[PDB]
Amino acid sequence: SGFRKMAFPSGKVEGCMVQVTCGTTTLNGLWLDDVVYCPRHVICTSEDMLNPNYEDLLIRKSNHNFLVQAGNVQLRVIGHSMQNCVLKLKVDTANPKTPKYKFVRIQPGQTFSVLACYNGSPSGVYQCAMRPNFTIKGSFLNGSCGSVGFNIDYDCVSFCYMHHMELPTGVHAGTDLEGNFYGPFVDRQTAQAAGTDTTITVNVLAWLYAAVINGDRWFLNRFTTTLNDFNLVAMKYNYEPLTQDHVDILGPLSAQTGIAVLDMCASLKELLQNGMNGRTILGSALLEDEFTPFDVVRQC
Amino acid sequence: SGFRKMAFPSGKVEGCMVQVTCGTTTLNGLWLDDVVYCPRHVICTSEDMLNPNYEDLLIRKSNHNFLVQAGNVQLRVIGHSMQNCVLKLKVDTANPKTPKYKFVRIQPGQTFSVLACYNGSPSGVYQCAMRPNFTIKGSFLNGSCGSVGFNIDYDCVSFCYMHHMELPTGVHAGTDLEGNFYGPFVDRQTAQAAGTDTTITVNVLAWLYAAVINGDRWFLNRFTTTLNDFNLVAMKYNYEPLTQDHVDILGPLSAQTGIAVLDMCASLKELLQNGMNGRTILGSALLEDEFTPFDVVRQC
Repeated sequence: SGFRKMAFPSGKVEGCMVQVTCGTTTLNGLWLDDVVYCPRHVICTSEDMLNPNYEDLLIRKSNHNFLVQAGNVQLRVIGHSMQNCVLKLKVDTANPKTPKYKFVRIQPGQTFSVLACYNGSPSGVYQCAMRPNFTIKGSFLNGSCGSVGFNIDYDCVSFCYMHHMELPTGVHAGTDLEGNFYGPFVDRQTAQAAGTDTTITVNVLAWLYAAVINGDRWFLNRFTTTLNDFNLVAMKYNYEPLTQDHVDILGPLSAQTGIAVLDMCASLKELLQNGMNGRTILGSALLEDEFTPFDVVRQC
Repeated sequence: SGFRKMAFPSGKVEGCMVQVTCGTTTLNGLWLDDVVYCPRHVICTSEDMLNPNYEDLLIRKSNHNFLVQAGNVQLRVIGHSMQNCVLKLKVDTANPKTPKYKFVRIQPGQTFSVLACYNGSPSGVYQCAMRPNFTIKGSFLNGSCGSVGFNIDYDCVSFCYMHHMELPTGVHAGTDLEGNFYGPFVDRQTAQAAGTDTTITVNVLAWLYAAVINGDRWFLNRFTTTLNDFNLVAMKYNYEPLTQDHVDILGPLSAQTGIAVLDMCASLKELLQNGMNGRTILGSALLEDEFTPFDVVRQC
């Protein structure tokens, strides 16, 4: 038993991490088949970042201006193109370590594993959730841009996130692997507002289910509530609204734990209205929301 | 920036995870060169676990009683031996994916990454700390025994933990890779007392340094204290004592943050005596102790 924030094993993505250098700027890229994907602002100097015109800047770049290194081995760039906010570098060799993969755009509230990298070599891995305001609370120093996020289904890596920037507020922003940013953000150094970071309610409920399964039960009450009554209280406390879809998703936890979802919803209300009073659930003094119901089920 | 609980990339250990079956019992083993390491209680039935005599039980086992599978490929067992609480299975092929490795016994308070596995296939990875009472608070379902813990230094995997059991209290226990258990525990199904789980003080201080570096500063006071005066308060709150060794280790964080260790010690006193009052540090309502000062430095 036990319950841990767990990332997917990173070996399959590790074999895709390379170093991309363009001028004085080095970030990471994703080498899948014969294409390297990296943040387009690899072509930016620090002063370009204030207001870059990527098409004008990219015209000044040639294939030979792009140094791509996979470990110590140098790939020959034979094409370059801009997919929205991502550069696609055609290289001369297909990655023999290309895993089976797909590119996916995940929804707010979904979780993924990040392989944080520097100079194309993997440094660490951790599990993160896509905030409702389309930011992530990651750990990214200079040079980590282009590190990717992914989920794994059996033998397939689903790439869902590539990192591009830290907003002046300290939160992190990026794109899917076709380069469309999550949220209204762009790869330019300007003040950029992140939304109210509301709480992912469905994830909180799943974690309570995880807690009940792991024997933390003190927060169970015998109350119930309705879905609309609960959601009225949820908004005041900056929680995302709960939908029937979410109730549907929690069914297996509802069925496995013998605790009806609306009973579980009622317990959360009491935690919201009364705080935890310094008690803990699964070793945390806060309601945890970076576990999806799938995360809980997989681990359980 | 940002600060996350981060595990080491798991790819190098992933390539070592195999399935070991003995009778009706299946756990994981570590295939390094031509030796597979696994928990010796793979040879136990459920009823043996109550009071196993491993030498008498192992005499009844032959090399052919041990099925070892690396993915779909079957290894030929050509020798078996018991290193304390670990079985060493000599197999007929050296793992071509054996990374550079060493076996190390870590100290209480040190952290490591766990690659949780089932049927020899990696499931997830998370960062854990060795509790002062030589347990870990992991996430281990049935079949995860033999999953290993490790740190990485450049290209070398330091194996420090192999999982053997969950104590009736829900915490987890295991061995170094020569099979000597951490703590007074044995691989038998009996009530086994874990110690008072005291808090790893040096780790708490490092995380505060991580917090100050990441801009969480509200907990800084302008007080100082002495080392003995601080430790008097620490014991009452079930914190491990702070040594000069630990002060020495925190030097770089003290030097990087401009906050003297004893000033940082004084701040912790105030958090201990006053609680956090519902405020947060690095998004946590509790003092976090599963980051060593090295963990902080690496990430920073």
